[PDB]
Amino acid sequence: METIEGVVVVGGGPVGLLTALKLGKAGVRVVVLESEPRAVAYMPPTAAALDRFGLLDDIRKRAVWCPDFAYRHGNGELIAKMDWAVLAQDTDYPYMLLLAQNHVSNVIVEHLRKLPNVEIRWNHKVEEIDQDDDYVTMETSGPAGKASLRAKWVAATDGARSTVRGKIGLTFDGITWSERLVATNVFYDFSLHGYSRANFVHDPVDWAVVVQLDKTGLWRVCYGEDPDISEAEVRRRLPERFKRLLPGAPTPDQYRVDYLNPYRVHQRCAAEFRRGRVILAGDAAHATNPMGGLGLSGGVLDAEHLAEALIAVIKEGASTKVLDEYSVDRRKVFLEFTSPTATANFTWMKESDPAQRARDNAMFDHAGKDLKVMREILLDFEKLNGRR
Repeated sequence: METIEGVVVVGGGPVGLLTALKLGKAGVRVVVLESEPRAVAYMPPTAAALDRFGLLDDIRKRAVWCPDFAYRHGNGELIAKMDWAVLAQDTDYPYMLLLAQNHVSNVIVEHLRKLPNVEIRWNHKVEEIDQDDDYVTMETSGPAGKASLRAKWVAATDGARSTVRGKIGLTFDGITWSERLVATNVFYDFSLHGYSRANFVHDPVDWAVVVQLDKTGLWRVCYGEDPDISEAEVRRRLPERFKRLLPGAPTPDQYRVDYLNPYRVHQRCAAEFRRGRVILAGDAAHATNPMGGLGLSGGVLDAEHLAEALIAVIKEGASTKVLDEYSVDRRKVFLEFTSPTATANFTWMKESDPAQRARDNAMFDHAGKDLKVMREILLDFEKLNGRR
């Protein structure tokens, strides 16, 4: 029985990798267990956190620089443009960065690879987990077969229920399923037709998120479709849907669909973010409305705080009260800011009452024209920091 006098991080998404990164940089011994939707937008407080991790330069080189985001009607007409530059006196990072999760993960891997105290186990999954007073014990399956592992502390970061999160007996509350969404990746020059790099389209039927994924010119278009039909019928309907979702009403030859996936997600929030020596972060702890949550995962600031707390315990002899302050603070951010904001944004996006829509359009229009009010709204993202 291999024993790790340090931390085991289960899940090699960005949140897991970041957690390992900051731990590893402080000398803590870390073993990451990676195994097999995606979050792609970084707001200013998140960019500030990435600078502290030392990752912002390498990320800025790959990311799509996004100075503004737009609200639009279903005919593509502009409702309001929010310009991050209005924050140039408030932050060193007055912009949004857009990048697909896999590219972010590859950057973070290159930095971990310079830390000999950090080891990554590819495609190792956690089949069983339990703890006692001293250690967390895990049963793992990898390409080598079954094996056993124990660690002082475990940080679980992965969303599936089959993983650690649904094996330590935590309550999950706020559980709501989504309607049927379709995520597509498209090669279409949206910007040639007046779109911004990130766009919220507000329409009772043809609402959508349109946001750029990487520097190849691939874009993500998320929209709603009838939940009763087969995946085959979804694909058959797309051409006709794109005549409205894409500006200029293109015909099939003007664009290329690289990926198409219907899906549904559960919102949820764990009752407590820690159970003994196991601590949750990111997608293992909570999930926000998928369609209103752009830039609101909280994953990066989760990871920063979690690693700061574990360093204090392991390297500095602090009591585990810091791990409890972590749980309370991040859970407050989700409950009182992130979740409600994502739910409000989605409610505005799909409103069907013509009188409420006009009230909503006037509000966005005004936020777009009065730069002081645009400023106030954009500054609200600083609540991702919580009270730390």
